[PDB]
Amino acid sequence: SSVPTKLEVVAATPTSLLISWDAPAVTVDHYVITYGETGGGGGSQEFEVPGSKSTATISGLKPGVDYTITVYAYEFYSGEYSHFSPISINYRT
Repeated sequence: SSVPTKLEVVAATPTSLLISWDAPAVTVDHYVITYGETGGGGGSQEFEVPGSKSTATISGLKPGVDYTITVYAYEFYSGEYSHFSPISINYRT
């Protein structure tokens, strides 16, 4: 019951990940892409992607680390920012 519906890593590189997802069938202002070492270690970092795009590329990662990417789809409906149920994946760089 999530938005985006599917989140995958398409391209990988020793220091970077390329991620694609599925255009929700409903209106979306922007996405926030969130990524950090799975296991709390080293604070999470994030960056923002226009609602029209369904592709991002994550940079400056450490090789051979378990990262946990999470994507929030924000709306801006009658006056308010609110995100749908987010989606996460784990990926070993």
